[PDB]
Amino acid sequence: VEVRFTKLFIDGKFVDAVSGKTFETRDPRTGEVIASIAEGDKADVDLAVKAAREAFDNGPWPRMTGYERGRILHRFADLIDEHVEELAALDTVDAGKLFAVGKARDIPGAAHLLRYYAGAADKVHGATLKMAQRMHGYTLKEPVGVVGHIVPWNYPTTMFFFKVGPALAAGCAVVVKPAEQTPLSALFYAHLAREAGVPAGVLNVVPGFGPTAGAAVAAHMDVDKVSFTGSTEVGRLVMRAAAESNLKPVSLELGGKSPVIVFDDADLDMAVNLVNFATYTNKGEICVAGTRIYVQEGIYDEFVKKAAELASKSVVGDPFNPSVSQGPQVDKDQYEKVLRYIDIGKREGATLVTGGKPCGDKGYYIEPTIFTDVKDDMTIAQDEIFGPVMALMKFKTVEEVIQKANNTRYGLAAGIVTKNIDVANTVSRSIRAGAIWINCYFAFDPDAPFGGYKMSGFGKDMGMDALDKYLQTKTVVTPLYNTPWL
Amino acid sequence: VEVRFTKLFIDGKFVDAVSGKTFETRDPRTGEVIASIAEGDKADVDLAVKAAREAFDNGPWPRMTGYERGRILHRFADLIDEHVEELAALDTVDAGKLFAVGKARDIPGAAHLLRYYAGAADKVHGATLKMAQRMHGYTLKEPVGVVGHIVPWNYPTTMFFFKVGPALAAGCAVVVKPAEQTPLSALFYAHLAREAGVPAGVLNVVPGFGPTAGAAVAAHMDVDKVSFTGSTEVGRLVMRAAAESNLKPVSLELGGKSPVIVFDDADLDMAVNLVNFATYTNKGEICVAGTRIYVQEGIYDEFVKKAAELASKSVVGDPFNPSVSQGPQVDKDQYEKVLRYIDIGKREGATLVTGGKPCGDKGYYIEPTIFTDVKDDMTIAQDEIFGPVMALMKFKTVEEVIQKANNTRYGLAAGIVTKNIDVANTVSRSIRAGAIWINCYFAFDPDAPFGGYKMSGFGKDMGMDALDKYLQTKTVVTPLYNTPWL
Amino acid sequence: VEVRFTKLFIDGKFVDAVSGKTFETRDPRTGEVIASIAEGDKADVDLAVKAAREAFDNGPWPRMTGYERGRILHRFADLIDEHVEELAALDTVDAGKLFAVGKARDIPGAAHLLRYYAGAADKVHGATLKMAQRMHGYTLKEPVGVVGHIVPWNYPTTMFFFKVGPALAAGCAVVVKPAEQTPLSALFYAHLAREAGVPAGVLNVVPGFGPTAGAAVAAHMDVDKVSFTGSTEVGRLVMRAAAESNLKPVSLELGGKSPVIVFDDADLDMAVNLVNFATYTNKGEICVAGTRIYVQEGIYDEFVKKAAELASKSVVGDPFNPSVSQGPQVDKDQYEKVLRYIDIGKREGATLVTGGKPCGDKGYYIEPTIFTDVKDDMTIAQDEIFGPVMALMKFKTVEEVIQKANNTRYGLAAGIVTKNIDVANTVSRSIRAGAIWINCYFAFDPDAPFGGYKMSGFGKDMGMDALDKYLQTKTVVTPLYNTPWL
Amino acid sequence: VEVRFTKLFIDGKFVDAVSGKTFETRDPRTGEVIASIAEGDKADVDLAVKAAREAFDNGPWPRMTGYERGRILHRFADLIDEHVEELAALDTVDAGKLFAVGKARDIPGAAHLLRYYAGAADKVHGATLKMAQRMHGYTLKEPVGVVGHIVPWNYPTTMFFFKVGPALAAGCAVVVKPAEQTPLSALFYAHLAREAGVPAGVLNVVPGFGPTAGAAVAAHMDVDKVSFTGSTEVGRLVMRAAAESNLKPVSLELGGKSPVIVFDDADLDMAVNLVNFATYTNKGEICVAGTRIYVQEGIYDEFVKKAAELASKSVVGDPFNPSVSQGPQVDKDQYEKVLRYIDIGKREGATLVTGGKPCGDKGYYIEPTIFTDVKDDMTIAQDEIFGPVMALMKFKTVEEVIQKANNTRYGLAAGIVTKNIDVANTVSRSIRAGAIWINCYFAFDPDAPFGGYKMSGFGKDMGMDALDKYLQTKTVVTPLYNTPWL
Ligand SMILES: NC(=O)c1ccc[n+]([C@@H]2O[C@H](COP(=O)([O-])OP(=O)(O)OC[C@H]3O[C@@H](n4cnc5c(N)ncnc54)[C@H](O)[C@@H]3O)[C@@H](O)[C@H]2O)c1
Ligand SMILES: NC(=O)c1ccc[n+]([C@@H]2O[C@H](COP(=O)([O-])OP(=O)(O)OC[C@H]3O[C@@H](n4cnc5c(N)ncnc54)[C@H](O)[C@@H]3O)[C@@H](O)[C@H]2O)c1
Ligand SMILES: [Ca+2]
Ligand SMILES: [Ca+2]
Ligand code: NA
Ligand code: NA
Ligand code: NA
Ligand code: NA
Repeated sequence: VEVRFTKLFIDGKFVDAVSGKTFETRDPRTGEVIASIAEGDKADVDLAVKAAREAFDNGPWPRMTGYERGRILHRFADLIDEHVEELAALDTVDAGKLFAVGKARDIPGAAHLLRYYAGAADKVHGATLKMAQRMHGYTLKEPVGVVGHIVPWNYPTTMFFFKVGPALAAGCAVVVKPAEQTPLSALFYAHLAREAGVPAGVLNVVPGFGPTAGAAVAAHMDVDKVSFTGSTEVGRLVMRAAAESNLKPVSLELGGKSPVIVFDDADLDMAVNLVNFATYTNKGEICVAGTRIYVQEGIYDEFVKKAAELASKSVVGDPFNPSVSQGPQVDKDQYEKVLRYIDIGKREGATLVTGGKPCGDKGYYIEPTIFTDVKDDMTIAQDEIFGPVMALMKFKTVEEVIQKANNTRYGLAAGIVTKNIDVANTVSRSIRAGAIWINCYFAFDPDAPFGGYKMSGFGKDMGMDALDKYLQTKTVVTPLYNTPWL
Repeated sequence: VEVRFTKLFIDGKFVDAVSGKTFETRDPRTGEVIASIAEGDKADVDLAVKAAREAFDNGPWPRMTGYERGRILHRFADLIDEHVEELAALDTVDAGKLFAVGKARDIPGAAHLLRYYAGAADKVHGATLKMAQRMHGYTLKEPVGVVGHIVPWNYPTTMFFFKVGPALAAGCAVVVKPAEQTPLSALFYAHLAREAGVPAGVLNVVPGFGPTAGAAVAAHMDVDKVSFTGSTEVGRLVMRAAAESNLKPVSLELGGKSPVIVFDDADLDMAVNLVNFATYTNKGEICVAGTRIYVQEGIYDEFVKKAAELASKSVVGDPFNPSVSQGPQVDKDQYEKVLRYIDIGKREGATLVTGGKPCGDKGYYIEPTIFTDVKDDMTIAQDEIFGPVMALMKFKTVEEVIQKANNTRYGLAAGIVTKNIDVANTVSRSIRAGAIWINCYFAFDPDAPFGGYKMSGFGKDMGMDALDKYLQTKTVVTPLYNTPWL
Repeated sequence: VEVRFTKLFIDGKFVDAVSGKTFETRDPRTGEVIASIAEGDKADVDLAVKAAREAFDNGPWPRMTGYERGRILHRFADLIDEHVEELAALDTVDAGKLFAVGKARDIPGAAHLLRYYAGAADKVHGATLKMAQRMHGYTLKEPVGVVGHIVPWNYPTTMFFFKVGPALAAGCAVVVKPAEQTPLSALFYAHLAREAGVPAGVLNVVPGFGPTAGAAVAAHMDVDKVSFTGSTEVGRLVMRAAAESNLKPVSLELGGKSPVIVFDDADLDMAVNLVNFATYTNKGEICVAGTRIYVQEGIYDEFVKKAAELASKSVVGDPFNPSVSQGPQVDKDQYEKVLRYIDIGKREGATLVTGGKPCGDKGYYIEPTIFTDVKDDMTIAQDEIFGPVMALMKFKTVEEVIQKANNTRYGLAAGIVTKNIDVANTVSRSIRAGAIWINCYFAFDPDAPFGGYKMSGFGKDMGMDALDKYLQTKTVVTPLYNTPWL
Repeated sequence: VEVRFTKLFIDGKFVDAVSGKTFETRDPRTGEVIASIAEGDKADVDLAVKAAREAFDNGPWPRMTGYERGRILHRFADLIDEHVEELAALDTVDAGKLFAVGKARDIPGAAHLLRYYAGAADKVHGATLKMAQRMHGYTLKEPVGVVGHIVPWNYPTTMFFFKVGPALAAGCAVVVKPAEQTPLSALFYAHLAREAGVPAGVLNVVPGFGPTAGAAVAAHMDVDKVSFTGSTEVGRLVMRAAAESNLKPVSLELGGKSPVIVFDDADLDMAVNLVNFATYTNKGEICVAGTRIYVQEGIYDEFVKKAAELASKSVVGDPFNPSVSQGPQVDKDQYEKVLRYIDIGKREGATLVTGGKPCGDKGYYIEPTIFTDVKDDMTIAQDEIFGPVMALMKFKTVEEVIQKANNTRYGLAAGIVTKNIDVANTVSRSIRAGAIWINCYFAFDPDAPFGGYKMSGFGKDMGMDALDKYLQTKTVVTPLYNTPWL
């Protein structure tokens, strides 16, 4: 895989870091260096924010009609689609993601999401109000201004567009800080945005480390809003940094411990295939991965046997190979962390059914893992592993499983497998999670808002809701004289 | 039962008709005269429209804030609740409706629907637009003006408020023409509206005949909008009258031939009790009555036996008696029409399972009727009977029953009885009817819009949609100069 | 100008009329025959409705996701943009419209409007309701089905897309009946729709006469909705035809008698230039043309003199010539009708200031006309002329001008020229017209709903409102069990 | 004035603090002790949160229909209205607020705002989505859960209801921590809520100090959301406390430095009376007080003379006296802080036009103060004083004044005084503040959202927006089978 975009993207230009420093990105297949990327720090973020400030305050982008920003975003989406193979290859080498899924789903899904916001750009509405005095009131929806985005490594393309798509459609100027593990595709997008007609300073990309570049975005006095996706720990630092700088609003997606509930009436093969998909997609490196599987007692035993057969059949290997179902973990730290959690599961008394060990000659490959006899307060039942590890459990009643599903500090997503309308309605309304997937999984859609409850964070990505977070509501009021109606 | 309100209500006053004429209202229990009511004609409608015109053009009502119209409507709703016994008694003697249901459901349901619109009155919003030019655009929601309402006899109170509630909340002045069979409660409401603080000319009630008073409302040159509920035939006359007068928009609720579909997986006792409820409530005198019952072959035989037991045991008699489940038909014409359809049913080859004959010494009482071996092309399977008559049929497949459900001129409502989520979703999306009731029936709610497809008419009653039909949308646009965002 | 599309477009094919008959389209520049077009009658409309019925009931179009219908409409909009010169030329020869305006505004404005609906296609929302019982209620937005569009000759492209854009985005199948005077561009669009991927039977175009083909669409038993733009007289026949056939809902845009109000604080040159634009654009052949000009007494005299100078400077001639400001009237009937109205103005005592006579050797050219000393009840002050004729009047007070502006049976649009915020708010809220243009004119926008009050008709074209008229609202309700919240 | 409610209100009961401790509330008119109030600390907040948790998790309140919560809130609003004199008297003695304004505006305005949310309770809607797959998606609006409210002393009643009204309407259980300076009316409301039928644990009121009780609410592990109104400094502490506890979302109203811009074309007497009203209402103790007055050069000199006349004649004294226009500052700290800013104003070179000194024998009375020759970089032009102090300045151009208006850390509200439509539109769109009041001031309305930009905070109080912050959006998705439309 070739890398042509390695510098920072500030003010419509690819530039080196002020320090002249570079950091390395590694391929999880081998641990070998892919490329050396310019290492942005506080000085580079300051330059990107100044570029974003100039583009918003005096530049053409927010002054454009919504229709003309949409036309530019539609051209940007078309360019993504023409570089689909190169973009998927970049994400496969940077993050260990399956190339076939990158081409078929991930990269076109990003272009599709950017089309959704491009189509929303000329349809943004405020309200005309109903005053309880002889006055005319209305609200204006205005771009927030300079927005700072801090993004993780698991879905580099997807996360980039969840943030960039709605913010740019709203008329904002952005500074994106991609994960140190995955800076590649974000620099390619900065190049495509420029080609599409996105003006200089509207999209700034500052690759670099978290406590340096990432913290500089969160603490910036001239950034109006920050949207952050990543760990619960860093989410606390981002929220604190906003409080101690300029009181900028913040939106956070902090991961979860997603339960999947399988009832007695489920089709066994469908439910096994669905749970396998929920747990092992992207080597378990997803904020919404099925992690706690609750299977009703009537089908429990047959489910365990089928889940074990299917997991052990999974082809683990080179993500570029189309016969491969599971690639390596992102890097060494993640790989080692998943191994520690697997050891924890064994140490606390859970039963290892399949996997639970690394595989292959080289690379960060871990066997799809199933633990049974998992108790609700166990570490593997409470902590986000972010790896190919399932906690398989049994339940008797609906009331009992609702309590189990909600026995977590998280609340991002949940899966329900049942044919009964009443069970589906009772369970979906009772689980404290932002997204409920009934007889499907990872049912993300550009039109559907996505965001957590509890420690999964707050604010939405996707849907019209995401567009609304990059718009301020301004109330304007004037008295009325001789009105024939009120 | 005593009648104290017998005159027309025009310009905040109870007045006699210009002609001095009166018509009689009869008790369906005996055919006896209840009271003599002032008979409004074209001259009285002209006086009511002039009163409504003055109240809208120069009066305080549309000039009030939404909050202050809401406070008056809240007072109006409270007054309804304090006169529940008297109001229910009036609708029983006038329409042959059950007194216990009047007190428990019908009359408080009207006060409740009035509170829903009172609460919407101060929350009406238009939009601020997203112009594709350097312009500021917005929409204003203004009261339509003078509204004419033509209502039927089946739910006198309910129909009155479906129309009056949203129109008064919006700031309109109304002219109500109640059915000749049921003018009583509408005059009591005109008295309560005045007591609540509804200004003179805002709510006018002109009891009288259809081709005289009703036609005068539909054809009026100074009525801005008309809402009609009743027969398909008259609906054609109302729509035509609007076209040949001032091109006022209309909304029409024209009744239906509602199917109820019972699948193999339903709880038989629940399904039987639900269908019995759907077919026989208010002696079948409902636009949404369950008329065509489709029962899947696996449970068909047991369903027929159980449906016949419930229909045959049903207590037919005095609607004032709390042990009575079914009162008399509204009047002689309706009673005779139901009897003609029962006779056509027999002559066309259907099987009479139960009823199919009048009962009692006096009054317009008809036995709950079940016909089996009903073919889709039969008159009783195609025409609205508006009586206690069920057409009970069998089906094998989902695809077959979707076609059967849609094999009608109408599209008002449909019932589905199944526990399976997928069947419920497939069937509900496939039936061309405005309201789909899954595992329930008559699930009307102030927040839920109600209106037909096909020959059942167009426009909505109930929900925020009903409020929207009494508001005009006015687009206002001005250029913008030196805007820092667009 | 070359004509390559002359046949009917039924079921994705260009076909001759069942009768084999053809009618001629003439060029208003000469009165010479442009082309012979297949003459559709009741038999051809029946074939188009059957094609539309098959495409909706069993075809892929409504089964597509909103996103995929949008992608097809975006391709359709791109194709319009690449045939901009040919399309403008067709509209110039068929309707006598300025070629420079066709290329710069009319044709790209249509492609732009189709992009607006393409972008709305994947964002259509219903509601989840707030039930006052232990129930879950929601609304579904479903395509209405087979839609019939009857369109006038004044803006052939614009009118076509106002109707087709939202109906196709919603998932409907259409039968368009273009005006006999302007069938050309509509057949070119049918060809472009097919090229874009619009499936067979989704867009049917039946050129032909009004009482034959047009009446056949309005009276069709299998058309679910009709949208009509044209004369008040025909609007009555369309509404009546719906009432006497299947009770299909109807939306009507019936023309107007638009007032423009100029206050004492207006910039004289700006207001004169604005009024000149409002009155004479498209030779006065617009439903929203400035027809009644009210100028405040303080500036009245200077306004008349300036309006006369400017009108007499107007270059009347060949619409293909870029130096020409005003083309010929559509045809002989329109030309003669405008001349009769000019004679009426003189006959009833109005003062002819400029024009009021035909000009040139050949073609249907009429001089821009100004009448002063126009009284409010005069025929030229009350009737839609649809020609280059201004009724210039004086007023003293705001209260007086509000009454004058509303002294009409129409209510489509109005213009206000003032710098004062309070006058603008009082006047805009008091004029009973669907569109208020403050210090601008013809401020149409894809995001702004457009539709009349009073005899201008009802229903909206443009904005999200237009999309809503091709969608039915279906209420679906189910009970809830053990819900932790309601 | 008598005080009957002095204890904490936890779990539907008036209880003493766990410690048995009490704190004193003083009358700003004398510095005299009014009453001794139970002093809530971390232990009492823990008991209130447990009561709120029980009421939400297992209690009837969120299980009620929206309509039934609305009926209780309507009863609650009626009770407020019957105790208006007593309620106003309590806020006068506690906050030094005018008694006449309490009775006429403040207390009935709270009952009115409570009616607005009661009316919204049965109308809360989510959406049915437009999926880009063969799936059915929808959103549910569910109560957030347990909500903590931290309120200031300036508008005790108003602030209480801005928070409590929408949160209770949404189905939440609340813990309110009123300001130590103003705990009185909040305990009276807790008593009225109970009387109205608000269930035990739904509304808890914990009077007490900020770093103790207030910090305990902000840092609570079982509080789902927090709303804070007060100083910027504490706002940082609240946001940080959320980040370091459970990552609960916050909303913050942090005050401002509101500019009022008077253009050359304003009616001088109207503009002067409006600015006087904006600056001195509630002795300048308002987050939206007019603080920086910018007057255009053409009228500057006459404005200063007229503003000084009105400020100097203003009746300062007993807030119980109806002839009094300005009461004392809340307490000693506020009084001393205003005096320090007056001294900084003089020391930094500003010109004292009037006031600038304390008045009277006893009480915290400060003379209405005007400073001229105020430069944009001065402390009195940059810091929120929260006192009767005006910074009166001159400007030449629109562009200049837009920059001056935005030369602040804050962005809460701004006033514009002009008759010109274009200046009003340009200026209103250009000022970075949440509320723009044109030719009026303090134009708050239950239907109008209110919230700041920049360092004034984020989130809205009032309008439907306030209701939305107490509702979670849950996305629910299921596949579809054999759908005839998508
Ligand atoms: N859809 C409904 O809710 C509903 C209700 C009652 C009756 N109906 C249908 O109608 C049958 C009974 O007929 P009906 O005479 O009672 O109904 P109808 O349609 O004649 O009467 C409904 C209302 O319209 C008025 N009306 C009658 N003729 C009119 C005219 N020419 N112009 C204007 N208004 C006119 C009536 O006075 C009454 O107020 C029933 O068997 C049933 O099929 C439907
Ligand atoms: N924005 C507003 O509406 C508003 C209102 C009142 C005061 N203020 C500002 O604050 C100044 C006065 O300061 P103040 O002490 O009265 O305001 P404050 O910010 O200290 O108090 C507001 C509320 O927060 C509570 N609080 C205080 N310290 C807390 C802490 N550590 N954690 C949690 N809650 C805590 C208080 O008890 C009170 O209920 C004024 O001069 C003005 O600038 C702003
Ligand atoms: Ca009749
Ligand atoms: Ca403090
Ligand atoms: Na990497
Ligand atoms: Na009767
Ligand atoms: Na022609
Ligand atoms: Na006090």
